[PDB]
Amino acid sequence: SGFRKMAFPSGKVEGCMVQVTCGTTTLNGLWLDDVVYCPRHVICTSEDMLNPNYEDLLIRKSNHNFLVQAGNVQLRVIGHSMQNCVLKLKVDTANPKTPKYKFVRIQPGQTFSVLACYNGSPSGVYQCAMRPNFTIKGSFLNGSCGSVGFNIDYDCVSFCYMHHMELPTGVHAGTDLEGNFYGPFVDRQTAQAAGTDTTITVNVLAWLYAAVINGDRWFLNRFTTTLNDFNLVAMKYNYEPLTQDHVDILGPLSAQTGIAVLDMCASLKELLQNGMNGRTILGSALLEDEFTPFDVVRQCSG
Amino acid sequence: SGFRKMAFPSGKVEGCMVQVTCGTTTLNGLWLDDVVYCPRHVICPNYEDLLIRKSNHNFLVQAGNVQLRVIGHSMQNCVLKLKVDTANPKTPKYKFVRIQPGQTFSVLACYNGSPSGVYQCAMRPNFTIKGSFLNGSCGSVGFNIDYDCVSFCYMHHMELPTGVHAGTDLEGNFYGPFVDRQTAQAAGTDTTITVNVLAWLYAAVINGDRWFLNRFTTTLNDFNLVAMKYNYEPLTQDHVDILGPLSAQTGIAVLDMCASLKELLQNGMNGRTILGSALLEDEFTPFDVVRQCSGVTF
Ligand SMILES: CC(=O)N1C[C@H]2C[C@@H]1CN2C(=O)C[C@@]1(C(=O)Nc2cncc3ccccc23)CCOc2ccc(Cl)cc21
Ligand SMILES: [Cl-]
Repeated sequence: SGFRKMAFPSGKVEGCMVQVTCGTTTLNGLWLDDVVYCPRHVICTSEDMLNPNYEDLLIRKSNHNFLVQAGNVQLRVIGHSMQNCVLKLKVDTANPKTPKYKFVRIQPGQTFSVLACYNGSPSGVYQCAMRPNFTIKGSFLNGSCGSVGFNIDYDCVSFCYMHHMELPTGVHAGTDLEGNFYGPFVDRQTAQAAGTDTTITVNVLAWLYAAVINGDRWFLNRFTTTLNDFNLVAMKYNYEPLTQDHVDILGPLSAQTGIAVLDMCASLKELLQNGMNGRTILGSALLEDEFTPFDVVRQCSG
Repeated sequence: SGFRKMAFPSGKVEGCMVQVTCGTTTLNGLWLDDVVYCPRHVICPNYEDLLIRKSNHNFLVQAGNVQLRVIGHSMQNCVLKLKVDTANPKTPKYKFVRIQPGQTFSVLACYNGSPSGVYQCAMRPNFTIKGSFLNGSCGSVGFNIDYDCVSFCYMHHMELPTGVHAGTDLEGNFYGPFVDRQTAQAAGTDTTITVNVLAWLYAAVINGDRWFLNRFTTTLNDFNLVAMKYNYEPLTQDHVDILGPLSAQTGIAVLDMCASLKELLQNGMNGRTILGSALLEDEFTPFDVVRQCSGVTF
């Protein structure tokens, strides 16, 4: 028993965190083998940010301009290339603490752990979901750019995100480890705004199933719904349309609890209609959308 | 900006998780130098009588794929101390500390000496923790990383019938009126950690959430009369002093913030949320808020 927002053990990622300094700018880098990955806006000044030509700025940079620091040790940059919005600094030393890793691009609704860093020193770890609007509700301060999001499935670290920018509404924007931003965001100080956010429906349903496994059944009802009828109601509450793929992904949870996916959708329709009514599902007074169907099967079984 | 339930980087603790097997029981152990620490219920109740039957080679310690050979064994309260032939090379700078209820810590959940998750939780006033544990998680540790020193403050032993957990400090002393045996054990009536709620209300102010603030102030005794009614911990003058830095950073006096909390208890959230929550959060200490809203690294 027990349901917590669980992050992956950060150990394998902490051994990768370096400090990347380029002039006055000092952010974080991910050191995997003989390459340090970091946001390309490390080369920008505060004024350049409006309309930077990174290609033009990087060509005026030499290897010894980038000061990489792995703890007290200083790494010697021997090369530099740019892949989309990330800078790839080739270094003289390969990371001995390099784990088994993959660069994965995640879809909105997928969750990951964020290892918050300041000056290449990890300060905290927490669990995040990729919001439908492609932003993350993170906990980031100045100097946290280059902090990575990952998932440790088996003994392999799947790097899925690198922090780049905090939008004016306090939410964050970043890229996959291949430098491709998530969402319609760019690495610029231009007027950018996160789109109208929505609730991750499949994730809420998965959390409602996790509650049933933990003995919470007060929200269940004698009703079922058509998939389309549920989406007409979900749309009104600012919920993501639940697709047939979502239904199939919820299959295992439906079998473990014995409550059909569209049966659990009817419970959710009623929860949206009536609210919690002073009650709490899994210690929460709100409907939680940051636990994927996979996170629930991982935490309630193994 | 941003406020999350943040745990300490588990790295220094992962390098200490071993698998302790004794007969049928397979739980986790904490390997610090040449000693593995684990719940004394792995031999499972006269624990002195049961331990004297077991020999060193009955305990099978496994550090990853490598097997550690046990060369000795002693018992400190509810914690088994297995002397091993090899000292842990990954041993960090550490202390065994005992925490007070209201203090928070990170839990590195393990199954078969393999860390699977890390999370934050608070020592509840009833001395239980609202953790996330399954079968095989006994021996999972709670810690705080201050500077570069890991302060081990908890080792998980069991789960109470209400889903809450009970465990000991690393010296084997249980937190609360709990014992390590299958018997009727119930968690006491829980209370809200008042200082922790106030600290979280300050963190909300820092994050631009100010709707709950009011023109009013109150006294420490008048607030406690109200807090007692709503099952809140009495806010002491020490709590007020500990909230000092937050009060200066936001410009809202501690008893001014107590007056805002007094109205949240009498009137509720009113359909509104503070830091994305519809309930008053009590698992962020005044120091957790100061560290997350200023950025202290390890
Ligand atoms: C300080 C400096 O000269 N620097 C320029 C580069 C290098 C250095 C910092 N830079 C930025 O630009 C970063 C920056 C940004 O969003 N930083 C932050 C990230 N997360 C949390 C924060 C919490 C508070 C304050 C800032 C945070 C500033 C805001 O504007 C943008 C617009 C786009 C993009 Cl891609 C990044 C940014
Ligand atoms: Cl995905």
